[PDB]
Amino acid sequence: IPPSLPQYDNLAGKLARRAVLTSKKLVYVWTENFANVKGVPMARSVPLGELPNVDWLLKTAGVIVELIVNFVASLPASAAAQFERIAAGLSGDLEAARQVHEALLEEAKNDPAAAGSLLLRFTELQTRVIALLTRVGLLVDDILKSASNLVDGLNRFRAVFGTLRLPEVADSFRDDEAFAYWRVAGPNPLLIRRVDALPANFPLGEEQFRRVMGADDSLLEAAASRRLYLLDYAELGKLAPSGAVDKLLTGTGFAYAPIALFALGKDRAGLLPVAIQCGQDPATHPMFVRPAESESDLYWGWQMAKTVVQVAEENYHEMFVHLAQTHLVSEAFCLATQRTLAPSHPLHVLLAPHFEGTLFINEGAARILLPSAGFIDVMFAAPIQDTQATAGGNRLGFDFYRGMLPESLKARNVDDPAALPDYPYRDDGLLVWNAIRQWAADYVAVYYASDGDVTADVELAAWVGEVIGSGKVAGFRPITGRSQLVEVLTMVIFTASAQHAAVNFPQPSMMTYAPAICAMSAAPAPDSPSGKSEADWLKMMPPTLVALEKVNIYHLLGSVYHGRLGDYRQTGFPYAPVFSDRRVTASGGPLERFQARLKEVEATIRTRNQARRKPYEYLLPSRIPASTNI
Ligand SMILES: CCCCCC/C=C\CCCCCCCCCC(=O)OC[C@H](COP(=O)(O)OCCN)OC(=O)CCC/C=C\CCCCCCCC
Ligand SMILES: [Fe+2]
Repeated sequence: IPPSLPQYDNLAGKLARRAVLTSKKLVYVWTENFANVKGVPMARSVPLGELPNVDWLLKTAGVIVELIVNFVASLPASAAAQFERIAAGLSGDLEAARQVHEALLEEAKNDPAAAGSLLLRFTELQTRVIALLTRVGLLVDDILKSASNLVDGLNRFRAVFGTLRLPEVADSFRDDEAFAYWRVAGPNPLLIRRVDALPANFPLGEEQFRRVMGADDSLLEAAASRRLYLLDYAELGKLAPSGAVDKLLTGTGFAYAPIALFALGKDRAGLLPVAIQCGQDPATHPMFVRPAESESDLYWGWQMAKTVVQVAEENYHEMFVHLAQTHLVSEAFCLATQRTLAPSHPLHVLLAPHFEGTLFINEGAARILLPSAGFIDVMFAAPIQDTQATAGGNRLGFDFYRGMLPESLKARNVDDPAALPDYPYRDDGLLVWNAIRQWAADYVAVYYASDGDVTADVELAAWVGEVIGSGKVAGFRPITGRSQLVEVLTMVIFTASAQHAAVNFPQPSMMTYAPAICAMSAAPAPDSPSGKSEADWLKMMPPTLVALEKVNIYHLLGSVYHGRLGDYRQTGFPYAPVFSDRRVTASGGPLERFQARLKEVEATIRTRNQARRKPYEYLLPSRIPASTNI
């Protein structure tokens, strides 16, 4: 049976669906008082049908067990003794669970007709792997309680990896061009903007600019030729505390809201860092200017200033770009969808796959990552109550329309490949955005023939109402026609899939090594550009506990690829197609066209990567999950 809009469904359909929605609303319940994320709309609890499937669980547990084994193996034999039996037991039990899963799958295959008799056993396996994860929880608590015993000046930052290979950034982090390239190809491709005139509170002058870029360049010429780009972290607010923040677990930490200027040379061959101010007030933050190789008295001040930017970057990236603007946005769309679009509504069928695992992973962020003494309280400088409030405020202020990729690119004046040629997030992102848009256009056209079909759809009206109201999605507005609906669906889908991928999957290769990036520093911003030493810079590096949590959490969160954009098949048993409607699934139809377009996009991106200075692979469709689930 094809899905239907409520105004067209037959009566038995209409009453069945309104009763289903009355039921859904008892199961999927809004709160703004979820523990550790006050003010953000959340599910009160995760319904049974929203727990992760076995396939996700085995993937996630697999990575976690690899990390446990790696940790235990890095310990001295004496310390390892406390944990070896437990670690061996987790490995063996996970393997046992894989085998149960594989047996169940082969049993279903031997008699597909009898496969419904297996569903309790499939949920029993889900329960079992979740219980395995509870045991992991207990082991993590124990490791952390014994952190003192277990846990060029940087050897401790290598040691925490065990036998995991250090990422490339461990080699290249001090390099100026590499630093600049984070701005366009790193986990946070969103903050960088063109600058036409400098902020008043960033008094970089003509003479300083020419010192760096050459006597034949100028601020005026560079600005006018679209060669100046600014990173300004003012929006971090309380994520950049004024001073020292003393915590029990990590001692004294600092973070920052700096401003940094980058420029292209006249040949536009690449972005170069020009100047950094380590906070918003120039009266208390001197100007650091890019030093020449011979200026050994400026060298370490400049390394310190870049580390200041990178501290700000982890705070901005993780709390805003990643948690607030992917995870916590998709939370709202998940809840509105289940509460207001009947399961037989075609938009429910389309969107549900894009929220698989979202409620679960988000409850995990709040319960595990955000309480006092949790990962974020360890890894991020600000008091945890300030972090929670600031991330939440950022989610609440995120404008849905202004946040769409093309609008973002335009508002920041970074949408012109002629002016800023090397911007992989922009160029690959647009390919994926546009492919999704055509799919959304095609799919909408199946079910909505007129703008009348959009305005007369009472479920869609209720959905918009809940997204605006209970969901507190800023900038969302009434949907009055088909083209608008398409732009909306494109954004909801892109957000859930590609955007999350682009800002989540860089975590292992770019964020696991604390000297290259960390959301806390152990020292104030450099007080002068001149006369700093390696020892002054080393003082900024975090306590080892920070590094230990960092390598493990960022490896995990970027190593689970579950589901794939466009596949539209269940990702757990029985792995059936999402769509039944032959208008969607037919040969040469909307779905096949979307699938084929994504492979075209993949081929284009691979071609682009052969010619890039470094490959950018996060927006390869083959590496984009349909949902935000890790
Ligand atoms: C950091 C900023 C991220 C921002 C984005 C956050 C958004 C979404 C991500 C939310 C992710 C939520 C957390 C991951 C969820 C994993 C799937 C899951 O649900 O696992 C649940 C278990 C059990 O939970 P429970 O509450 O009973 O006990 C917590 C400890 N009191 O949690 C973990 O395995 C702990 C984290 C494993 C950390 C790495 C294992 C390290 C083992 C090796 C040695 C470790 C030494 C430390
Ligand atoms: Fe994520």
